[PDB]
Amino acid sequence: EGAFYTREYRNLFKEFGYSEAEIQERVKDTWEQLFGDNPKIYYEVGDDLGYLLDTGNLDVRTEGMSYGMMMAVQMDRKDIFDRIWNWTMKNMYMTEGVHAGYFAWSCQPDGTKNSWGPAPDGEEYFALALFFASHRWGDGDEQPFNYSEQARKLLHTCVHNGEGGPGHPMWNRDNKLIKFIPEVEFSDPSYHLPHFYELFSLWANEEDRVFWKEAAEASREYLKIACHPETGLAPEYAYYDGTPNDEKGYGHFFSDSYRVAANIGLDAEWFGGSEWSAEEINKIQAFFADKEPEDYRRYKIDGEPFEEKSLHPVGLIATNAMGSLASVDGPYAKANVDLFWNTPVRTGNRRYYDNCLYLFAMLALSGNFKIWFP
Ligand code: NI
Repeated sequence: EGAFYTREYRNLFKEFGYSEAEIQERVKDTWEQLFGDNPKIYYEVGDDLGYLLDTGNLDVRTEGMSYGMMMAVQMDRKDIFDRIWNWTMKNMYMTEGVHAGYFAWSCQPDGTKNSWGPAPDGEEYFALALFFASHRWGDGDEQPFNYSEQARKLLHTCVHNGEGGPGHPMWNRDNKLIKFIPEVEFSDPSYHLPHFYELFSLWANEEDRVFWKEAAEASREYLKIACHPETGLAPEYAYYDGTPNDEKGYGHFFSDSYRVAANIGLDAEWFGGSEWSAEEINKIQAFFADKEPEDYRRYKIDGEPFEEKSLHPVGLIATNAMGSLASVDGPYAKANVDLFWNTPVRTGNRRYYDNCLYLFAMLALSGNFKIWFP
């Protein structure tokens, strides 16, 4: 049974032989490298602002801001959480345009919006992080620090947008699947977080609780058809029918895709393992068992390699290791966790994406990526 029920989180590092002391030290060190003052992906501005910088693209993305908020609440750092959320509401929240009610996906460090289009994976992380913040610290008096209200309001928009305006929802109401973006009719496998939706089914506005339960089930079934049956690899973008959408080159196993294994691992830990999840993780790990990180490439989902190397091999390592939570007795589970332990956080101008995935894996594998209840 999952941690949602037992309230006990598996410390896979410990179960695989690592000492509690070294695990504690490693988790803290990872956090400090990313959020400490050492030019690191988190930047503090003034006394009430802060943001996570996509060091490589020189911009601030809702993906990173929502990740940062989730990391901060997991680490019990309300000061950091509030700085990020404040920046988000001040510079990213849109009050005008067809996407009013959503958050501009990319902004410049000075706050200027680079687009008025949102990224659904950001919104869903914002919502859960806000629910967790409300549960750990309580809703603040002054907005936008009234966390739970912000979360319910946002999820209301995600489901009902368009009913009273020219906007569109982030979930298709008929198939209950999250969309790549509001105005298209296809998805992105890595955006599916059934474990998040299970919680939304308990904390969102009551009128949408049944919907969220259906979304969780829909996403679990979708992942089954989106992942290649032999390799377990999922495409970055996929049509609702499950097949890859390669219209613009996103139909292969690349950057976005890496998160699928991590998501499957966390869902298994929180809500329980499953035969499909264990088998899926075994497939992915088996595929990479005879491949060296330095040689990781972009692959068609059937395994065929491209000449192009993975742009985020450290992130791939981290996600494959996090996936072990869904197959603790898998033939390659231990090897993946060991590989991750022996892989330092990424350095350089493009440390951002890899390191976000890295910290999430460090938290999950150590039993510190928890559900915070009311
Ligand atoms: Ni030590």
